[PDB]
Amino acid sequence: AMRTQVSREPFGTLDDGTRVDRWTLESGPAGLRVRVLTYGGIVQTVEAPDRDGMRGQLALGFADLASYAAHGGSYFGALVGRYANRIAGASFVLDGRTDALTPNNGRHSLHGGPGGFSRVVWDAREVDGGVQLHRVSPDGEEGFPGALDVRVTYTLSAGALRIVSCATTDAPTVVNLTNHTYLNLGGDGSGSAAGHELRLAASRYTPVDGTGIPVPGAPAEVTGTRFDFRAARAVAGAYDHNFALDGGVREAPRTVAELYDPRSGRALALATTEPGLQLYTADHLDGTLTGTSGVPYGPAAGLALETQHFPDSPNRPDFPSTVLRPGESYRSETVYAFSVR
Repeated sequence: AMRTQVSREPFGTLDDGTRVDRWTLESGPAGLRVRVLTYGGIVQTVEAPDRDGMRGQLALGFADLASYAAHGGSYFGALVGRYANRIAGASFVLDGRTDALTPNNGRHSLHGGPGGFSRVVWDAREVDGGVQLHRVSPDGEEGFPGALDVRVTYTLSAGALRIVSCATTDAPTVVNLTNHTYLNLGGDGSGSAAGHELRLAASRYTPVDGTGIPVPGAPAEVTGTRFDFRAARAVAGAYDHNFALDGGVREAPRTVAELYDPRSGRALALATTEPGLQLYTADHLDGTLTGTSGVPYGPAAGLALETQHFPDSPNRPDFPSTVLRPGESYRSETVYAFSVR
């Protein structure tokens, strides 16, 4: 392995004039190049070699800041918070108190609200092997109680990108942070990713109603259903579903997903501490947005594998708790390890 090179350059200004920087993490031709924006903690690009050793850009994204500012609805590459995915009715109860959120997804709250973590600028500083983003989300931001002191550290070692998210709070709150990177292992401009083979270490999933809220009941078995990825197989269909990862919440990350493109030979092993994984096949994409490789993105142009706690957890005490209290430390860790076959 070669030493990770870290550099920072201006990436432009938001409409309100806020400056945004782009951090580049580079581990050489046999490794990766990853670029991260201080805006929304966005992973703008991920480049990795194919089986012939040729570097290619894999993440769905845009070449320019203006596109991210204007089209945040896809959450391309985004650090998502304070609460990733949906809270039913844009409301929940915590310690006897009802919290009202902005209904930005029909009746529901999605991905932390209109001004969620993916649409604010983070402070950044260099650390060994990468960049650490830091921002305090004040008490009441998007309706969530408590000032949440958040640090998200992106580091690169050879072919593996590691993202560690840490937080503390000054009052009880809920927290569920993830990264919403979509990948096409054949390249973001290569067309559909539905031919990718996916294996998930998940024997159960979270069935939902038409608006993405989990129906009453324990996670359902995947056996006999279209959600069975226990053996590697083409993604093939449309998904926007949470899987209950075997083993639940873990103190150290373990491989929970393996994604593979037979054409290029690029492989991803995704490891996480999280109990859940949202698989989303980008079906909202309609060929109108031109991505970084200069090709308009159609449905399934990339796949998002978002490690997370389960949808609607603040309204579901049967799900692994997303509550954080003063004196406690929130920690989540996900590793994207690239290789070839």
